[PDB]
Amino acid sequence: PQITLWQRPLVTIKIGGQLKEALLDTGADDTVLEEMSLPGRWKPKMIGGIGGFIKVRQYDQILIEICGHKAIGTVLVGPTPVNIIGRNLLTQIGCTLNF
Amino acid sequence: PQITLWQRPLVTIKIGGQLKEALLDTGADDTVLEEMSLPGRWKPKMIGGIGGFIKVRQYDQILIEICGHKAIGTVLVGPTPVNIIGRNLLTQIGCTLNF
Ligand SMILES: CC(C)CN(C[C@@H](O)[C@H](Cc1ccccc1)NC(=O)O[C@H]1CO[C@H]2OCC[C@H]21)S(=O)(=O)c1ccc(C(N)=O)cc1
Repeated sequence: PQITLWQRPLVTIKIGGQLKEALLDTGADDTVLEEMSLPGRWKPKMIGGIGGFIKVRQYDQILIEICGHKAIGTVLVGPTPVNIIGRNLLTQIGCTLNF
Repeated sequence: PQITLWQRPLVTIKIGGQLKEALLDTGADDTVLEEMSLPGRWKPKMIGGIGGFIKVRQYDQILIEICGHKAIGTVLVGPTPVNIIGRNLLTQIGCTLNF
């Protein structure tokens, strides 16, 4: 799809067998999801954004279907206010910015 | 232009007579720039992101040229780690997401 930006670019994702909504976020390097149950082992990490930092669990090689496009990569899990799909996954689904 | 997302989508902006680089950020509702000198009146606001909230100064009707495309809108100024161009301005320069 082409998506205009008059509203938040929210899409449905399927991850770890669960359905969620997440924001297509070109300002995020990596994908960050609110606390949820995920299969893997994981590694502790810190990520920083606008108002400081949060602690996340880093899960590698996780499958996500983003509007019915499959991608596999790193997902960070933690106390983000919003599920964010970052460039690490956007590149796999062929997402570009056009102006 | 069309912009792929293998690297951060940084563009040059001209604002307040100054040249800066900023991230085209579909995950941001509003535009947030690091501390800089801007002409005019402004109103205190707080905005929240990944790790909490920062206090910003809200400037309305500010002119920005983003890759040589002119837009006028709200610009928030404050301790963001990176200059961010948000959807409030992305819509004016005709920016879309495509996959
Ligand atoms: C500040 C940018 C450069 C990085 N962020 C991505 C942004 O798009 C971030 C995504 C987001 C976070 C919290 C709530 C809602 C949206 N946008 C965001 O901070 O936007 C600000 C300004 O505009 C406002 O609307 C949304 C909340 C407000 S981030 O903090 O969420 C982030 C940081 C690090 C990483 C990482 N290590 O991969 C991933 C994402």
